[PDB]
Amino acid sequence: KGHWIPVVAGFLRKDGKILVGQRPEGQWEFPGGKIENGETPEEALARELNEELGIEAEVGELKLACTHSYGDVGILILFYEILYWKGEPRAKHHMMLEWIHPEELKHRNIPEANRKILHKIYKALGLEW
Amino acid sequence: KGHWIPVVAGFLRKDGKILVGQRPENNSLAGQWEFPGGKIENGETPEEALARELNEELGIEAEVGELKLACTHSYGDVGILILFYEILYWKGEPRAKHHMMLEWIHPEELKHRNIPEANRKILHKIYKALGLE
Ligand SMILES: [Cl-]
Ligand SMILES: [Ho]
Ligand SMILES: [Ho]
Repeated sequence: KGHWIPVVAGFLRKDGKILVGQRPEGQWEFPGGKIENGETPEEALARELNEELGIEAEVGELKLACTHSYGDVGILILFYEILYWKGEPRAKHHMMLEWIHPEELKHRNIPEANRKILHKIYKALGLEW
Repeated sequence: KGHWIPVVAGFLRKDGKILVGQRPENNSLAGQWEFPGGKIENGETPEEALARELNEELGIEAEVGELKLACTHSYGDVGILILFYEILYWKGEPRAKHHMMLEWIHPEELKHRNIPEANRKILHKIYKALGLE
């Protein structure tokens, strides 16, 4: 077997908080989405943040990559830091957007793929857990 | 959409130089120089894939350090996603188990080497991740 879906996700950081979106009916995920053939990962992410949030984001440092399996398919998530953007994030894809202290992730319903690597996420934000 | 193939590659350094390997004689990229690494297998993390690949290609036991860069290649309807990791620490000295030949080069000389067409197009990003230019 050998099937894979590459995904980009943004860590939008502001005032010590991180932006998280509630999946449509709800788990809380980092905004972003799938990489389309022909796009760089940074292009994909700028596009998805524009599509989901309506912002024009500067894609910053590549922080982390993780793999997870959904049985028949492999998922590869690339996590990029976003420190600068134009526009305000609006919930045009998610039922709810929320700024949270990274600490809250420990007690929010996030995808099990994100929960299993939460230690890596905090390290990737330069935080201790 | 098409299909995606995730790939890992490692930056190993020697007194400023960087390790490249020349693809073997009946290879799809026979004669061309690349960073060591290979495909991620199902179930494994990119770091697990890279440590395995480095042992199988170089005969070394390496620790996988910081993720430095991710790049995409398109070959028609197939996409390649390459993750480049810094490799600071390993046991042993790389030997040509897979490649025709190994060489430690000055990273700035990468552009003058016979490198894969796809690798050339991402060279500016590789320089930036290596701390050059
Ligand atoms: Cl997510
Ligand atoms: Ho999207
Ligand atoms: Ho390999």
